[PDB]
Amino acid sequence: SGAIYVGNYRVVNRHLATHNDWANLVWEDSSRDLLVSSTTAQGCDTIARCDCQTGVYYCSSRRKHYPVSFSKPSLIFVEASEYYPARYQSHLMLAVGHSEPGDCGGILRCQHGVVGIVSTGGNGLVGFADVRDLLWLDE
Ligand SMILES: NC(=O)[C@H]1CCCN(C(=O)[C@@H](Sc2ccccc2)c2ccccc2)C1
Ligand SMILES: [Zn+2]
Repeated sequence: SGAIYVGNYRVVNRHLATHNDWANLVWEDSSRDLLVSSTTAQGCDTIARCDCQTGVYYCSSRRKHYPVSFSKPSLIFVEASEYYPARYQSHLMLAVGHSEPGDCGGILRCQHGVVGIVSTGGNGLVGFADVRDLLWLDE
């Protein structure tokens, strides 16, 4: 679990969005596993606007942060799960690192701010949904 809180927006994994997220929907994209909802309170986070390919992520299943080298956002095949059919997930960045069910929503940060959130895992890999291209989150 986990979310990004920026301005009057909450960014969560689309497959973990709540009834309240859907009632206050701003934007969602099944191919990216992202959903953004509106909030009444001002958020605690800053979004990176950069091309970093190194950063640190929080892994809830280890209660630890880990440094990672990750690929640029791209279209990657993801196996069918209870949440989605087998499909290509877009804007996804992969890295070598631990990730298991429950780690979705952990934040990946670089020196410039929030880069994205955990969205996929298994086999000693961790995949992050990028948010750096969503410039409207800043306004
Ligand atoms: N479509 C998606 O964005 C995800 C929805 C939930 C299921 N997805 C996963 O990747 C799963 S279990 C997995 C393990 C090995 C190979 C494939 C999947 C998982 C594991 C670790 C962290 C987060 C999620 C895909
Ligand atoms: Zn950066």
